[PDB]
Amino acid sequence: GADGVGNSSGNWHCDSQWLGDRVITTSTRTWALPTYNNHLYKQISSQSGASNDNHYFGYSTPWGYFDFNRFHCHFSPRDWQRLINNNWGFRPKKLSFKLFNIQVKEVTQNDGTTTIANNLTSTVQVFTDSEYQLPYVLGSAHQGCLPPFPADVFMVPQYGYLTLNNGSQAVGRSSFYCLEYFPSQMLRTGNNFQFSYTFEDVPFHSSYAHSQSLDRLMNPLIDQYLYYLNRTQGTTSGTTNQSRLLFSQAGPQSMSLQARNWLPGPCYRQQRLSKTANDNNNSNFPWTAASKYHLNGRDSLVNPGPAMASHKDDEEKFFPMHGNLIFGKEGTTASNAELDNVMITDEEEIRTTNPVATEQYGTVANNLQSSNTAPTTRTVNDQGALPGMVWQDRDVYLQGPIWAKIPHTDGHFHPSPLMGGFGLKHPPPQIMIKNTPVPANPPTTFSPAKFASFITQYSTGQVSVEIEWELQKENSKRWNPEIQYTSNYNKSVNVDFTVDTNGVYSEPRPIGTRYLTRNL
Amino acid sequence: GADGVGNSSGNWHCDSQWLGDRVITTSTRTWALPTYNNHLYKQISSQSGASNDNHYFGYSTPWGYFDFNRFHCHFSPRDWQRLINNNWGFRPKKLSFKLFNIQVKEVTQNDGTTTIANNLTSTVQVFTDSEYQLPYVLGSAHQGCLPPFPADVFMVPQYGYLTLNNGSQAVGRSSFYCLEYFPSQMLRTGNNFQFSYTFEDVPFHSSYAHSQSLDRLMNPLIDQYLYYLNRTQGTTSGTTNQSRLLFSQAGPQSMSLQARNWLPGPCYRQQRLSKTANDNNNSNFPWTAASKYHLNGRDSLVNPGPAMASHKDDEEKFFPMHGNLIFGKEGTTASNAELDNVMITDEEEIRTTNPVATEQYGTVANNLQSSNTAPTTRTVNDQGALPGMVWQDRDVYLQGPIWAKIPHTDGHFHPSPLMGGFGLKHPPPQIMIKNTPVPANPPTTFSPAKFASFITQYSTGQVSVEIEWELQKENSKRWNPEIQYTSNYNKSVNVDFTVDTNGVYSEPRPIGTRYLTRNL
Amino acid sequence: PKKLSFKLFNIQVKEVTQNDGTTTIANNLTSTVQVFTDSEYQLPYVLGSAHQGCLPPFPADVFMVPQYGYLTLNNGSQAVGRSSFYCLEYFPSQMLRTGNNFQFSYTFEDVPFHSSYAHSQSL
Ligand SMILES: Nc1ncnc2c1ncn2[C@H]1C[C@H](O)[C@@H](COP(=O)(O)O)O1
Ligand SMILES: Nc1ncnc2c1ncn2[C@H]1C[C@H](O)[C@@H](COP(=O)(O)O)O1
Repeated sequence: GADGVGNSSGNWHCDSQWLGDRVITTSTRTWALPTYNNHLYKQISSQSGASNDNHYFGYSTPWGYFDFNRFHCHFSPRDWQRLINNNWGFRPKKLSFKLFNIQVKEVTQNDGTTTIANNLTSTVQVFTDSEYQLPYVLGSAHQGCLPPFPADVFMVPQYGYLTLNNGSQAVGRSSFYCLEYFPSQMLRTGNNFQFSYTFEDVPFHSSYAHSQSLDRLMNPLIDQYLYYLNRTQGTTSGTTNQSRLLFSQAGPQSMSLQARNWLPGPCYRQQRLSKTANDNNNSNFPWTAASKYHLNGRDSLVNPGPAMASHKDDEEKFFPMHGNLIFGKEGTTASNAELDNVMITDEEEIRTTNPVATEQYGTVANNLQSSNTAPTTRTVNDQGALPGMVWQDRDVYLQGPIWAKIPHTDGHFHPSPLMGGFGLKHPPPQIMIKNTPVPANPPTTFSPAKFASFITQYSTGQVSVEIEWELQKENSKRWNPEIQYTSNYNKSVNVDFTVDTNGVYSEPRPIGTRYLTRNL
Repeated sequence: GADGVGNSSGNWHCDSQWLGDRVITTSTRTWALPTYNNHLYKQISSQSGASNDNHYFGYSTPWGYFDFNRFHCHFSPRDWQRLINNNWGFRPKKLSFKLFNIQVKEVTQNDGTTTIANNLTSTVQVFTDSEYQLPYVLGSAHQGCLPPFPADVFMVPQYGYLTLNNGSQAVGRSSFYCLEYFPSQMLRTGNNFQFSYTFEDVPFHSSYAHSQSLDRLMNPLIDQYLYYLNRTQGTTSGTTNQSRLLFSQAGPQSMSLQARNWLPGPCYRQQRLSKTANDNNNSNFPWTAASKYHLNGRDSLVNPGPAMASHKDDEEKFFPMHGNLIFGKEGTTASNAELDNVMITDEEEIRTTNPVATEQYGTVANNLQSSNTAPTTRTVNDQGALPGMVWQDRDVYLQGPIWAKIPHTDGHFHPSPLMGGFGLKHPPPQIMIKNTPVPANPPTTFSPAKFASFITQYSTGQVSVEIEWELQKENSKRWNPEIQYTSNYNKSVNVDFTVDTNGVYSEPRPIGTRYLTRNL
Repeated sequence: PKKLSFKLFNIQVKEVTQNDGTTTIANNLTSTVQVFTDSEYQLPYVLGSAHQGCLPPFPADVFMVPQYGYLTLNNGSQAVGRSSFYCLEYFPSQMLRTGNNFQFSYTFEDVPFHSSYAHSQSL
């Protein structure tokens, strides 16, 4: 693709249409790119004795990058509703990436006024980490994605990565990556950038909730043919009746004693919190009493753990200590914001396959009972994996992460990103972008010294992203209507998912995905 | 179709599947048929001086008939939800009718016990009024349709019709119809009946609500270029300023004064009622104060009138005196039942095209104002049809009527059935059914007298009805989610649209159709 | 009416700066503009309401292009749940630089001739 100055290098493709078996979303946004790090690679690390479990070492690059690992980058609210309310599941298929209508602007502070002018001969550099040789910094819920609202212009994030570290120091096996050591396409105004990607085979997401329960699985009307022991001593308690071994045949009556075929999913107990700031202990325990793990003598918070339900029946006020994902409302400090300023996600559809996050797991025996010894019971707060266990995964939300790169290790278990979504061995590659350095006035005499005098300039253009989604259609013989997402028909102030009096788009609530029901 | 005794003449086809562009519903039920009128055609009429506006004359036939002019005959609740929440509109296309697995039983009261036995050699008679030579008695919301619940067995309705009448007497131009004078197929056990029908071109129903309003149609930001007169006297009211003619250019400000292009629909004011039995007048006025019409000196209640909205904004408690359709809950006297026993339908989606039923229509002038005469205003309570008028039609409900035969007259206006649905010149024909008379013991001596001694017997079998529906797909660029029908996720007593403790199916609420939104 | 041909061309994008007390206006050659047509009528039709901003009766007159706004469903100053929000960035649109242009053709439907006459008789 090569055209002229007064000729656009692309069009605005922002649309979505459905094919009953699949859906194609196209999304275009306007982007702006500054000059990060002053065209310099800078070594970064932790403050000399500021914190210990936060010690780190890495580098900062003059490169920006494109991100669209959020669902609202592609699905308008209305669309998300069509998807959510009609499909057993869904997944990604293809991807088309396009950069175009590029403009390079250089600015000058002459006196007390900034003039901005065109630098037509200036270039910009783009490339894609398709061999995954660069540290994958996406799928970490960072900021700088495409604006949920198409009319919103966004700033392109800067690229930085972390390496291996011993405290604030580094090791010998630490890796330094130069992005100038990658072949990249240079673009002038009227040039453009093309890219296509094909997702791998990754299971459909669960856009459903089970209409049965792991324990309420059998026939309510018939008794089993298996027997269990329910009386160890209790007999005809009158004369000469100390103890006896008695067995009962399973019945719809003994519903939680019947022989079973499957187990609930794994668990890692979280601490229970209440939204009412007075049910809780008068202490500050978000760290000393929260669940966590430690690698190399460094404690890390187990924020979203295994998929566990948020609360039990008849509660809805108790949420796991960070046992779920939380989104911040529009306009809310990054530092200690009120509970009325954030949006907490309820995972109450998986109550049927998974243990509750705050509750125990079950009961294990740990002794050899006899006439001499009384049988001991121990509450299990942590459960690894077991043959027979089944479970559901974390939901995805309109503004949640989509995919995540699966770490290249010797072993994985259930490679589904813990924050939710699609785990990929080879995910959509990273798209790097940066303004090419333009030297200012050079000396008539030759100076070997590092060149530091540059013309200040930023870039702007459009970006387009087209993704094809495969849908799993609903096939239910449920007679009664199912629950659907819907807006309040009530006379309301502002309209949900809209701009306000002074033009600011805002998403009212987090949107789940499990509205339709399937059987176990 | 001709088979044997020990061989079924058909299968149970009760299913529905979607084709994205259309939907096919198949419905099978078990039916029973008695011997109506004792195999006799009886002349019926009004009680000698019982009532005047209810005077009538007609006949009663020994024939039964099949009816499925209700939506719940075909759509399960879940299906209705899929249709309602996804489609701009819909309509009927084809029809397949089948009678099979017929059994004729004859009963005898010997002493004090009734024995029921098989009459294998007995027949039954079926035919279809395809030339519409018989009075069309369907589309009048009668009872005896197919049970909403497939497991429910139903009794087949008896056929009767009305003719022309002068009070309780009849005229010379009155018509007597014998159904034995129609060619009909006679069926033994193992015989069956086949029938196929194709609907005519009838507009899609409105499964949508307008997102704009007839009066809020223009640009909020720009002023018109047309001028109106808004001041007749009011001027610089100080000295020597009695009156003057002043004109203002239309603005977003003068929003209800701007020149217009269209009118709201027609109207026929209904009386306003409140659900709170104490806001109302302490009188009994459901007849003396309700809207009605009269043909041939006979007052008839204008029950569902032209499509008019039920209530204005911020009310929802005032419903038009019978200005809408009302469904009776499961198990509720046909005679004076409480308000908590019926289900009233709210027509509040057509607020944007239609006048309110209880409110006035508008304002008309009726004098020649001058300095001598003060300008008079008259409130218009009744409005015929006008060039420029636009409107919406009555909604259809899961348990509402589907179609209605359009009377064969010289003139029609908007041939949409007033109770709602599809008006057809040539609707699905009537399917008559009756047990063939079986004479009992005859005298060894010849008697000319009318034969009256018959063997008592009834019939039973299955009936199947397959209808193909064309769908109009949703194509909206609405950004925010639309309102959808959904069930209460709340911990509930009984499940909506279900059988209860003693097996009785019950529909909780009337279901509209206008959930999705389209522009004007 | 029968047919229609629409064309946009000779486009110029100007950017202005208030530096001190004087406004300088200069060419932004690399700047674009976005055009599209609501051919599926998915956007509220705001024409045919006698608004202003049409083409000048006199060809020599230059005109300012009107701004787009629409009304939805409302209960007083408040809105309802069935109210519709339309984003025009969610429509595929052609982007034009200087030297690009826009083409469009339309065919009217069968609509009766207007009455350019008066009856010489009376009912
Ligand atoms: N997001 C995602 N990506 C890939 N696989 C998933 C995912 N979620 C669940 N699984 C399941 C599907 C396979 O049966 C299994 C492969 O594990 P393996 O370790 O590859 O043998 O992991
Ligand atoms: N249910 C139904 N059936 C038929 N036509 C309908 C119906 N609802 C609205 N209309 C409209 C469609 C045609 O433009 C018009 C024909 O009227 P005519 O009197 O036939 O010239 O009536």
